[PDB]
Amino acid sequence: IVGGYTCGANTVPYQVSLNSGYHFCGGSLINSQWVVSAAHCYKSGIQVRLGEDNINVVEGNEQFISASKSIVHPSYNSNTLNNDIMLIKLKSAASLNSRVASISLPTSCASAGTQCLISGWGNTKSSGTSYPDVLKCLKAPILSDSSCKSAYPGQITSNMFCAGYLEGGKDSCQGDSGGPVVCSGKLQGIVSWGSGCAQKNKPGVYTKVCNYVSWIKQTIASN
Ligand SMILES: N=C(N)c1ccc(/C=N/OCC(=O)O)cc1
Ligand SMILES: [Ca+2]
Repeated sequence: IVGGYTCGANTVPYQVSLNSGYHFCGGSLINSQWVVSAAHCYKSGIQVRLGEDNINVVEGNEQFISASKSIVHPSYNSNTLNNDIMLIKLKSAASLNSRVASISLPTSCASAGTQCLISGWGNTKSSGTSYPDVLKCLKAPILSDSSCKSAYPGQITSNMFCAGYLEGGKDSCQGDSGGPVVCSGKLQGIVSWGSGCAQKNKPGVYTKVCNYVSWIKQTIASN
């Protein structure tokens, strides 16, 4: 997260870290057994880490649970990042408490102009590289579809939306991938892609979760 703020320990209790020997992506806990992340975060041997603040120190509130299965969206296209969404099932149910909690799926899509909360342990520099220890947060508005398409001509599908600041300086970044964009208490987006981070006229592009609720519900009901 570039140009954000320190969230505060366990204030984003649905935020997870995906670990394959190291943190590589974020995700969102949607019930005691399932995590929503980006399909571009797919790999084998995922351990889900819940209740994290400092990802490099065991602070006492963590739950580390191995993934039993990963389900990439059937229409995910890794070239265009269309349908950039994946479900991860935990080997055992998480214990839900104040520090580990699920985030609601949306019933309707979010509105242009709505300020959303984006979070992760990704790069905090727009140029250069610095990774934080503690969870970072950013408040950013959903942009109009026309401004989103103008920013990325020929690349924005109906399964994507832009959020952030066209002046640059504030954005999600590498290492935030798969993490939550929460708007009005619902998981509305997943950190997906963008040209660089926090660049002028290049806002963040996010998977449009409201398009996937049917697929999510059907998949969780059968796996
Ligand atoms: N909001 C952005 N500008 C943005 C969002 C997501 C990415 C994803 N990079 O994937 C590789 C990785 O996370 O290691 C890049 C830039
Ligand atoms: Ca920790």
